[PDB]
Amino acid sequence: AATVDLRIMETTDLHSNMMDFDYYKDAATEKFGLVRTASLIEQARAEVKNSVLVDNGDVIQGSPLGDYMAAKGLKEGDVHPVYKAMNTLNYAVGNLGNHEFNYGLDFLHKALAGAKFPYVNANIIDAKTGKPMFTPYLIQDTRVVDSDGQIHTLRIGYIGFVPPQIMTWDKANLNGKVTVNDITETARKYIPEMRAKGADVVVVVAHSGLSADPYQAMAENSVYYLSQVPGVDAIMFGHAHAVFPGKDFANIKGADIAKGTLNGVPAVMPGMWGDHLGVVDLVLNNDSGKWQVTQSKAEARPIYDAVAKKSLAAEDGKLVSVLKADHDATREFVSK
Ligand SMILES: [Mn+2]
Ligand SMILES: [Mn+2]
Repeated sequence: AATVDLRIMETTDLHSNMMDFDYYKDAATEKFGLVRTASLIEQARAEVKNSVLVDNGDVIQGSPLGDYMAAKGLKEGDVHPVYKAMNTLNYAVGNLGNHEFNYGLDFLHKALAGAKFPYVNANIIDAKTGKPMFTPYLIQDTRVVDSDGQIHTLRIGYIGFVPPQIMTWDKANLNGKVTVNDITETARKYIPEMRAKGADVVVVVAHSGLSADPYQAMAENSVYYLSQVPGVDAIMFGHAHAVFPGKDFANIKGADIAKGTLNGVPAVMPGMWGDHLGVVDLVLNNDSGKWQVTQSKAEARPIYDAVAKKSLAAEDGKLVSVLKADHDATREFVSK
């Protein structure tokens, strides 16, 4: 009769903002940057015994560092600066966002190969074979400790999703090479497979926003429908660049903004560019023979207090150090 606490943390829509630096203003900021969101990560890890960290994608594109690296290109064996940073943070898994496709599939494969953590995506299919182009889900053996100090191997399943709209947004890069299936339909079909293979917890990492529209296949923003799929234990999301739980979502049926649940499922969307860290806390109990979630909550933790005008997250010294060369090159690139 063990009780386990599990914390799941999430970065989303970093958009290659590794540095807390605005290259157009050519000046530092306290408002965004992974180097600051890393302080929120370290703090959240220290508050608990058991934790895991995921990235929700839209990470290799969308700021000058990204622009610089796209223009520079990647040769075989190169490590993209976002992974130079993220490889030090012990991510459990990465998910693909729509902007990961903006520079073509070759560029993407080379970029992902530099990550020292696995990537998932379940809904993109190789047009040549009918096989998922990527690993659709990961079941990861995770060492955890219960409330009595007893150690267990928890089998945590992670499954990732991208908007089907990449077929439009990146038509030139993707047309004839891949197709993309409906998010909810893909979740419904894989979750039973994952449970049959021994997943104890199922973590959806969805690069997709939240909408109250009635379900329709190929919906870009599918988090509502995901929250109704049996066996979903948590939803780590993004794409919308908004904050959940939060007031923007007060009018959605089954959204408990105080708890951070959507139809009883903990869910979090931590804004954009590293300006929040997503934090889901689950309570698990195995006294029925299976691990079951008995309590859950979620919040998005800001790096900056907007009312009080103060930072809540220091600039991480070591990451700045790792990024130094690429930061200078980025300053170079923007001036040229
Ligand atoms: Mn985005
Ligand atoms: Mn996006």
